Amino acid sequence: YISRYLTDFEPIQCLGRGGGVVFEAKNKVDDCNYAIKRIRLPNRELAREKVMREVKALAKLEHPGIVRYFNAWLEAPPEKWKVYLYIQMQLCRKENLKDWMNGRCTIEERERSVCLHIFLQIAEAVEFLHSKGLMHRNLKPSNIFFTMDDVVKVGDFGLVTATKLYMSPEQIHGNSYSHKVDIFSLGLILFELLYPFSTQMERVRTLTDVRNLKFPPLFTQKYPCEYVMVQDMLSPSPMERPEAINIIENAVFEDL
Ligand SMILES: Cc1nc(N)c2c(-c3ccc(NC(=O)[C@H](O)c4cccc(F)c4)cc3C)cn(C)c2n1
Repeated sequence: YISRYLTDFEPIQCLGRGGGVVFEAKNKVDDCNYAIKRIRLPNRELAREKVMREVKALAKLEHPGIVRYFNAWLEAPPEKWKVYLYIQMQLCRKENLKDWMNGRCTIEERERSVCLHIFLQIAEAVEFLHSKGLMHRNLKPSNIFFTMDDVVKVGDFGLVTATKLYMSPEQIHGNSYSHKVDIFSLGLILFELLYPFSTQMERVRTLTDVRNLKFPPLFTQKYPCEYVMVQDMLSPSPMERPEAINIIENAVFEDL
């Protein structure tokens, strides 16, 4: 009849394709642009109560590696011919980690100091979520962001409502059983951060190999201690993989 989203915000564009939709909308009152995730909630009533308990425990979250929350509200519009859950989140930089990485193809432009710094933020963000008994399960360059303050942000996660390149095996076939799946994703990210790429062909080919622990020799030589971690993080038996804390507490994560 009269939508909360339509009255309070004037849309700019769309950003994300749902697995729900994500718009860039200016709040008219405070005249700031935000990322607004629109979700179609489950018609099953008891599945809904679970989703709400999550937004309740999600709103609580506050961490520098986590995107800033603002407001969450519901809309039950008239069937044009269903209830939506809108979520207002801090709008991040148009250049995400994927965009950033595909702008820097030289092993120089991937300076060791900058890459370890970036990854640590991603690692710390997961430590936090893991400490709260939460798992991200959407870790990939396409869904890692920078603020207008150049601070790294682990992207959209949670509120599942029931590329697989960074997904762990058990995540691709199974129920994504353990939080370890995030550790695995971190592994491939750290690699791709350190090891540049020329083509999508190379990216896919090399990463598909690195998934099965086939590392370019140039890498293993140049970065030996990181290679130890990336192995540990990719360890094919999840239980073998380090906890988010163990990664942050490493010799490499110092001298900065
Ligand atoms: C430019 C930009 N900025 C963003 N913030 C985004 C996002 C985005 C990133 C993160 C989330 N949500 C979250 O991180 C969590 O779901 C969450 C929810 C409530 C409270 C929390 F503390 C955390 C939701 C979007 C749309 C997705 N896309 C494509 C974006 N694009």
